This record gives sequence, structure tokens and C-alpha cells, in this order.
Amino acid sequence: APQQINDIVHRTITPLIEQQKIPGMAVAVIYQGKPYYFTWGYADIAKKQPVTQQTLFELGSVSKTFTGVLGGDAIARGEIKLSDPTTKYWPELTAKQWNGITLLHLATYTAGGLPLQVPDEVKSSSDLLRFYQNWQPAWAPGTQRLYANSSIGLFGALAVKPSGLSFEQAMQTRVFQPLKLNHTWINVPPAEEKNYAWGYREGKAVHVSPGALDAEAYGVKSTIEDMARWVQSNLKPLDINEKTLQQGIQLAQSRYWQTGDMYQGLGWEMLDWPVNPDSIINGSDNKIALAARPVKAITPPTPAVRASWVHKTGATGGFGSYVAFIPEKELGIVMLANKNYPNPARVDAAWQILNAL
Amino acid sequence: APQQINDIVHRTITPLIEQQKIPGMAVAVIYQGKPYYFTWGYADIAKKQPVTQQTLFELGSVSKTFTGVLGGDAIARGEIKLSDPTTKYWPELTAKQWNGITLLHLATYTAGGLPLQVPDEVKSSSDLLRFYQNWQPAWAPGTQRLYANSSIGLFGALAVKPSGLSFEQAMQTRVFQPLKLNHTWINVPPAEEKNYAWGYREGKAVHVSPGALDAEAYGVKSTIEDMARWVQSNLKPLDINEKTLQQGIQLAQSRYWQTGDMYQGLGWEMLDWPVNPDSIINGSDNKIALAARPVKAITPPTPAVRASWVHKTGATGGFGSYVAFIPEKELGIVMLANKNYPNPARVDAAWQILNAL
Repeated sequence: APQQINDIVHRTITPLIEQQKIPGMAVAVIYQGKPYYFTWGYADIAKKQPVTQQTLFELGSVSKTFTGVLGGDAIARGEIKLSDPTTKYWPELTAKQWNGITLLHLATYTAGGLPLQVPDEVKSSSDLLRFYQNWQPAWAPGTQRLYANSSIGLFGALAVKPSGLSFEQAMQTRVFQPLKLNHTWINVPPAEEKNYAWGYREGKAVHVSPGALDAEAYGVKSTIEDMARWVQSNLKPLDINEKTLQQGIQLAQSRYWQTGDMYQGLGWEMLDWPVNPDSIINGSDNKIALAARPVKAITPPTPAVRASWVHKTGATGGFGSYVAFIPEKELGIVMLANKNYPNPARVDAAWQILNAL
Repeated sequence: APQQINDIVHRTITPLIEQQKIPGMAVAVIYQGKPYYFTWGYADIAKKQPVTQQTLFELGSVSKTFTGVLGGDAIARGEIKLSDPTTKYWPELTAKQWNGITLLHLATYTAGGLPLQVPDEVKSSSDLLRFYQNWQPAWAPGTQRLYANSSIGLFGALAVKPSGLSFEQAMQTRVFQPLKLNHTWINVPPAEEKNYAWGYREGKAVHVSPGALDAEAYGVKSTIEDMARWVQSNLKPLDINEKTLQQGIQLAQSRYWQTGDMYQGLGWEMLDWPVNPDSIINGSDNKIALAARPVKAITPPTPAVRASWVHKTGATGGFGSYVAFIPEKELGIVMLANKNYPNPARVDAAWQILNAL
């Protein structure tokens, strides 16, 4: 680890952890293409287990970059089209509303108001179908962005339908595997239970709860080393072999919509680089991030731009994560914690390290 | 040349030739990746110069494919965006109508009615400026497809604006060169003069006349060997060294609009495969080909599909050409003639062969 890196790291993360009261944290820095790992604290507080590079953390919403790529793959494979209507994959989706609602809308929260979370009462696929059928939109599709699980989640489920595979089976075989994402799970196997960190909420050890469209919207668990690869991959997709995956990645970072200085990709989110840290930091605020905003459509879209600050935050009840990278500079970082803490906090920490280069 | 290539070729072309009365022709077939050339008659009748595979032909509208790839390149280069307004690149293009006219519109003949041809009285950049200032649309941008030189021609001129290069310089350096098209010209160098075929029209030997936007709309001259390479490339853009050329290519075969069973790409046209010969044969007729047609917007577009029938016809006063390939089959063909003869004749001929495999 080059000093300068170690430096900004200690400088930056130590206070974050102390301030936020974070139990365990793992950090990776991709500098000029190479990763540098940092670890601190506890995965299991009472069992005194440390956070190692093999520690699995709940990525929460970071899962969405996965789902977005997996769908970019499906596109690249010719199996689906963003331009297709939802009903084409869910025939029984008879409601009119569904009319002009495309895969694209689902994928980018522009469907006109689908809910952030899927009701906890919705258990069966059946429940699920009532749910979607009975939903009426507030806006015209493609007019306003409203971050929602029930949206990109549905997109996930459907995007794998042609493949004949289960969401998780496609993910595995289509992304993890090819990428050597050996310790990435939707479901964590017994073999890895020992490495599965505990989330902490109000001082209680906790694990993501089960719910509809979870795998798709927030079910991925990973290690920093994996997240590191995840980063390199996304940083330089041209280097991956699977042609479809390689294309998928690029599709996920293409710009489909604009809202302010942000661009909505598939799963991912981008801003031009050089960025204005404010925008990023403050924008991370759920008060902004979770809000309903009017979108500008990019017709036709702008393919993945090298000069962007690409990134994503995610949270579960006991975990908080963040990802970001500058494709043009071959630089990025990944931060995973067993505590859900203020986003803005995560992004600023991110901004210091990276800004220090 | 495997027999059943030579066969179907002789079987099909030889007659075509007799039938249309074509003075010289050159054909190439791409089979399983490899190319196979066929030659016939003369290039220079009077002089009795045989068509060779070093013989240059005016591709007319086939140029447009080059224009399209050059165009997708520039976008891969972050140099331009299809979603941007024309005025952005030609600021003096102030008239209202130009309003919501994007580069996309321009590249795809979807601007609302620009004329097929640029009046020949239009000589200066000035003349050119009046022309477009005074042009009044027949429809709203993005509603109708109307094949046009003045459309894609301007797309080509502007797309190179930011690179600072002349249209030709950019093409040479950006496209011809990296592909090794050593005998492809917009303007023919003296040393190539002796290999440059004459066109024949009404028993007259003729070469394309100069015109505004000619380079961009129909200015290239090429050989079959080169055209071959052109074909291969297009068949497997993923093999191109140049990242931006490589993307440009796949950008040029993305589906932006649909009209009938056809999809408008950049320069290129495509249909799914298996294709219906009728539709392709009959569509090739100018009565249809040059007719406005309502387009359906592909939102967002469909990235290049491998199972497609991709092609383009082209002509100048004394030459007729055609190209078609099936990326999924590693199959394609090129027909170059020193005479402009019925397109449907070209498409059928082409179909026969490709259909034979």
C-alpha cells in the first residue's frame, strides 16, 4: 500500500468510524487499477470476530448495480429490450395503467410513481400481481423519478424471464461467476456463515429481513475483495471476456435521464467529472435522493462516459455501503460497514480519499 | 473459393449481368468469416480495362455507412451526442424550425422532411446556410422517415466539427486507416486514377459530379477487397482494435426507429433475421425506399442485434452498389457495378446467394 494512500485513509476513516460509532468497516482503494484494502473493527462484536477481507457485508441498495448490469447483459444477449412494455414479460399484468410502462421505466424509477418499498403484506406472486395491477400512477411514465425498490425490483424479476433462469441463478452464472465473484451471494451459504458479518441497529445484531423482490432490489452480500473486482470491472469493462457482460456494464453506465446534475444509469448513477463535491454530498441526502423529481429524457441516451463520477449507496437495517469510481482516472473506492450511517458522511469520506487521489 | 460459392455466384450474377447490361462488376462473398472475390467485364470499355480487385468504384449512398460509423465514432469519443440540437454545432442555424431538431434526427432522416437532394445551385457554406434556414418542415421532428442526402449529409458535416478535422481527414484517419482500407477514397489520388472505374449511363462514361455535402452523402470510392474488409469489420466489430471505432460500429447498427419490418440505424438499415425476401426485395424499390414513412420510436434504442439482416444500396449516375450481411451467420456480400441498375435486382441477387450459404 503506497503511503499516501494509507495516509488519507487513516486520516479519513478513523474519525468517521469513531463519530458514527461503526462496529466494523472495510475499505478498498483502486488506484491506477489496483486495489488496496483496509479493515477495522468487528464483524461480530460479542464473538470478537474482526472484520477481514473475507467478511461479507449486506450491500443493501448497492445490489442495484448488480441488477442493472445483469439486465444490461440480458439486453446484450438480445433476450429483452428496454423499449419493451412491461406486459410483454408479465402478460397477466392486465391493468391499463401498465400501458406505456416500459422495462426502461421500471429500471430507472421513471414509471410514474411506483413505491420505494413493496408492501410487507405482499407475500405471494399473487399478492404481487394484485399489487402491481392495483397500483395507479401519479405521473405520466417517463416524466418524474421516484427511487423505488418495487420498480427496479420488478425490472429485475422480469429481465431474467426469457433466460429461463431464476433471478439468483442468472446472477451467479451470468455475473458473479464470470467475474470470479466467488464470495458474492444473494443467499449466503452455510460455508460462509462464519464470515457473514452482523449488522447493528440500535445495538442489536441484525440481518436483512426477507421480503418481496428482495434479491432483486437489495439481496446481495459481498466482501471487499469482491467489491474491489466489481469496481475494476466497471472501471474497465473492455477487459472482460464475456461479450454480453462487457456490454451489459457499459449499458448500465449509459445515461438515460437527467435530473439536476445527476444522470440515471441502470442501477448506477453518474455526474460529470470533475465533480462538485457539494452536489454529491448533499445530493446523498435521503431527503433528496428519495424525493420525486422531474426528469429530462436523453434521446437517444449517452453511452457510458469515461469522465464521470459513478457511484451508489446502499443500506439495510444494520449496514451501510457506498461505491464510487472515476473511470477516467482508474480510481475508485468501496466502503462497507455493519452499520447504517448517514450517506452524506459516506460520500464525503469518499470524496476526500479520492480527491487526494 | 469453395465450389458452392463459386456456383451460386456464377449461377446468380452472370445472368444479372447479362440482364442489366452491366459493363464491369465485382463481387465479394464473406463466408464463415473469409472473403471470396468475383470479377467480370470491364471498368474502362474503350480502353478494354478489366475490372480487378483493385478496381475503384463509386459507392454512392453506400458511403452513408461510412458516414454512420464515423458518426458513431465521434460519439464514442465523447465528442458529440445524438440527443443534442443541430444549432449547437451550427450556431448560425438560427431559424425556429431548427428547434427541436437533434443530430439524431439528421442522421436518421427523421427531421420532418429535409429534401433527398441538396439543390445544385447551392455552392457556398453560405448558400448552404440559406438553404437550411429557409427550409420548412412537412412534419414534426421524430414523426416520419424521409430518406435524404441533405439530412444525413449535414449530420456528417457537423459530427466532425468538434474534432476540428475536415470530413475527409476524419474519415481517412478514423475509419479507412485503422481498418486498413488502403484503396478507399473520397477524393481520388492521381496514383489511383488508373484503377478508378468509369461509370456508364446511356452509354456514356461518367464519374460522380461534385456537390454540396457530397463527401458526406455519397462521396466514397472503393474496391471490393476494401469493401470486404468493411464487411468483416461490420460483421465483427468486437475484433476492432480501436475502441471508439469498435463502439461507433455497434452504434451504427443500433435500432433507433422502426418503420414496417425495418429499423433505421446510423447509415446502416436492418431487419431481423430470418428476413422475408419479399419485403427486402420490394422495399428496395425507390418507390418505397424514397417515400416518407411514419417511424416508431425505439425508446431507448436497441443495440445492435446479431440476428439481423443488415444492409444498404447505393448509386451514383454511372454506378450501382449493394451490401448486406448477417452478423449472426458470419455471412455477407458486396456487389459493385459500373452501372446503376434496379435495386430490387441487386437485393434479389444478393438474397439468392446469401440464402444459399
